[PDB]
Amino acid sequence: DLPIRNIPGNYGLPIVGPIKDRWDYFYDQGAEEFFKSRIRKYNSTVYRVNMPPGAFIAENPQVVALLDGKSFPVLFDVDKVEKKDLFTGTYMPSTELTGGYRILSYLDPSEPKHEKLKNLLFFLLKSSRNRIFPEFQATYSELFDSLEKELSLKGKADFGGSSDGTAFNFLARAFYGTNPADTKLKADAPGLITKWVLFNLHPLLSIGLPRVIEEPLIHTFSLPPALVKSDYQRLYEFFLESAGEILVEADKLGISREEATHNLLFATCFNTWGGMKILFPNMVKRIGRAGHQVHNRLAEEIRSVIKSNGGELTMGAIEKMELTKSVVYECLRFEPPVTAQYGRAKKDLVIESHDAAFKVKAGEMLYGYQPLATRDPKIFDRADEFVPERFVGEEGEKLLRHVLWSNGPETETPTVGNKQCAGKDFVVLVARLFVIEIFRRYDSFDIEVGTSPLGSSVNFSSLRKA
Ligand code: HEM
Ligand SMILES: CC/C=C\C[C@H](O)/C=C/C=C\CCCCCCCC(=O)O
Ligand SMILES: CCCCCCCC
Repeated sequence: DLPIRNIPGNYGLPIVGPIKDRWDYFYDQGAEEFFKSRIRKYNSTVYRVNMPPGAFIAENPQVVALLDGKSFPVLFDVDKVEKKDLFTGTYMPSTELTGGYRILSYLDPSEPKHEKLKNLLFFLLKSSRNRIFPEFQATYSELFDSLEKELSLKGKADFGGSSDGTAFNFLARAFYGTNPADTKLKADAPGLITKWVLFNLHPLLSIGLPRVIEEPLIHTFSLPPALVKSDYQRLYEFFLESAGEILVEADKLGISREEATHNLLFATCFNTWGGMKILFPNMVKRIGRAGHQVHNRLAEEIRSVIKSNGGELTMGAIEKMELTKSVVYECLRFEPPVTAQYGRAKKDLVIESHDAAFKVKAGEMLYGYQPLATRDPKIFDRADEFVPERFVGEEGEKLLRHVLWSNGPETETPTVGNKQCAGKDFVVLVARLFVIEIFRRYDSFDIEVGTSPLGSSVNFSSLRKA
């Protein structure tokens, strides 16, 4: 059996310990090296560390970090960890940002509204099923048209600053049968959502500014919710007016129209659009780096399969696209779009890692940095390599139990009883549709890459048409 080890690490002095750790995290090391350097110092993938934001935003920055794929899954076990008000970590954004409600993402499964609200989203997703393919194909076709246009003008085409509009338009049309162009939102939604998301997440992000500016401006106190209330109201009225069919189901589930609307707004703008804002540019980055031979192989598979399917893209056709499925899973393994999962121990726990076990007391905040679980070399071979074909075949597919992007194993299903992403199957579907739309159109592409507060900044520098 595993030896019991004392959890190494410490929190430094009051005030200055957490500040120095925050500087390492944001500025002097960056998140990955912040965690890896301490794995090396402590010779442990489980240790005590301060997490941002601390300061006057979070009451208590002290966590136990789980940084391997054996210990990490404790964070999924709702009998071991409480998942209340910790969606964003050791602080929670003001409910003033969300209509006065504690939104689904912050609710522990022990709360009755968790079941009701998650069921509402499951319905939203199921009811959209026959709109997803045609609306994705129409909206993303327009995006690539615009990218070709921009490339012809500038010699490069900024992906993110067009793809954010495309994502919102797609979601509005697929979920609500509503084109934002036909509404008072016009083309404003991305800007509105970006500002509102910033008011929620600024304690966790760097914008690029020098630390002397950023630290007092976004890392010490919460930005005032009052400043984004009118923008939020524009979004709220769009959802109230557009989500009629879904609101009928909300009524049947016993959810108030107001609560349902705030939750639909959040699920659409924050969970879905925000998650896509991170995922899609990251996918372009990793697939771009994979090189033209991989591009050509994806193009060959995708086009051949669609031809075999009489030109009709369907769920069943996608199941034949083995390399495509595997590439999407590898993007999610290599670069989890959301790196930070938290859980508060409900009771005393014994947490097993690879070489030792650790005891934590009820009330301790557990934290996992997902990339270190999903690139754990004791679980995955070639762990730090992007391997397009990793999940192809019976043996490859077994490894999906260790892909954790959704806050649970990829082999598991989100339920009203767990805190796994309500949109798990939707995300994997639209990520596949994204790769499919790229390679039905292009043989290969080249990219330029930069940093972004969320995800990656990506430009196309070449789009080689079929
Ligand atoms: C690429 C896009 C997405 C990404 C990267 C993503 C990622 C995640 C992650 C990591 C969590 C766990 C949060 C935690 O730490 O507790 C989560 C939860 C959640 N996500 Fe997703 N998500 C995406 C899309 C969606 C979609 C399409 C929906 C629509 C239903 C959705 C709804 C939710 C909800 C409601 C939760 C909380 C679940 C609960 O309370 O049981 N997300 N998501
Ligand atoms: C813009 C919101 C990003 C994703 C939405 C998704 O449904 C899950 C969110 C999960 C937790 C909320 C905090 C997101 C921080 C994302 C950037 C920092 C990190 O990757 O840890
Ligand atoms: C980076 C913080 C800026 C806050 C924006 C306020 C807009 C009125």
